[PDB]
Amino acid sequence: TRDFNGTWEMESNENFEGYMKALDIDFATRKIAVRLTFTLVIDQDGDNFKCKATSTFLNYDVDFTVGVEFDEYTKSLDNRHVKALVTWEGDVLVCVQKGEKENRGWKKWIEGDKLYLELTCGDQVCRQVFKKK
Ligand SMILES: *C/C=C\c1cc2ccc(N(CC)CC)cc2oc1=O
Repeated sequence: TRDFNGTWEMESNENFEGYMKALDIDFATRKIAVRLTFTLVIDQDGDNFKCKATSTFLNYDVDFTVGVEFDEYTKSLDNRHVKALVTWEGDVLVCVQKGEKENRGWKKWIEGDKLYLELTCGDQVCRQVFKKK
């Protein structure tokens, strides 16, 4: 299924620390953020998507159209400019963020009532799992 709509509660978070250090996130910010649980609210209509990821310390919003390149400024994270592109590989939603860092992006999919989000940067991979609220 290609339908990520809804509110998603984090159930599992693996190696968020390695991801954030690959982004060179500062120390005080990093080890507050590795404690946190996230909630995702996603609105998907065709190619149009809107994320909103929330926590008590770090929040992240992105809006994009699948198959349209867009410039992203990751002000809430590492404060870098990247050229982002989100496309479909089968039923997996794939984002590439062309920038200074190699292999930066994320992937995603639904595995029967659960949402999986994989964040990558350099040789680091963080895996997050959410349940549909
Ligand atoms: C997928 C749906 C878009 C959406 C993307 C997204 C990317 C990254 C994150 N992070 C929170 C830890 C990484 C900084 C969250 C997020 O949420 C979304 O809903």
